[PDB]
Amino acid sequence: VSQETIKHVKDLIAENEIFVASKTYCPYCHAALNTLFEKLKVPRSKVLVLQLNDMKEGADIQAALYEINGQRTVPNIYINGKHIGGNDDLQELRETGELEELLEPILA
Repeated sequence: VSQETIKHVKDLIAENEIFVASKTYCPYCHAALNTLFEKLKVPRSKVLVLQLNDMKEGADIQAALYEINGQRTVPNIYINGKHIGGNDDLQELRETGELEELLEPILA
């Protein structure tokens, strides 16, 4: 994947408090998004959700994410530029108290 596509994905991560790369048919994507929006009440305005299967650039974005953080699958979640990972990683951060701390400045 090109360095310019990698830069673009880094720009999206920098431009959005929460960034999620998703696909519309993916159950773990739905779990993660529902956790953010429904359970944790994160406003939609704080989050960029890319449904890669609905984007011509989706495969390139996924390839860029692999180059950036080594992760292969969606969902792929960032919060304030920190790579969180997938749904299991999000749920772990709930249990450690780290997610509440990461979200506090976003929600305040």
